[PDB]
Amino acid sequence: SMSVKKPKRDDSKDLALCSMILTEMETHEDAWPFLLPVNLKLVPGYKKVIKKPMDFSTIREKLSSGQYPNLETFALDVRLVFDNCETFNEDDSDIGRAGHNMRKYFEKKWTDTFK
Repeated sequence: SMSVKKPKRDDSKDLALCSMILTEMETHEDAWPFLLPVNLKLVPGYKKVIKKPMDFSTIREKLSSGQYPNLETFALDVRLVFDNCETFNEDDSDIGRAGHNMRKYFEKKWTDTFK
């Protein structure tokens, strides 16, 4: 509350460290469905169904240009990638599977870097 603060968690390395995680997600072999925005002209259904498209290249631009206020907002957009994937793709499909793999991969790096 006013003039009453929890001790200050050091957040000065958070930018760099999100950048590293994002690089590791960009280079994973199952990243291919998530590297670029889904083409809304060429994928029927996507535009109407997926209210908030996200992908790695959009995250990278946001990151690089100070559009994440903190590490949680960055995690939210990475998890949105995978939520969108689960919304649109059957679990038993290459893309469906890729999204589950990448989410597991991300969640582990997140815990090991920050928790």
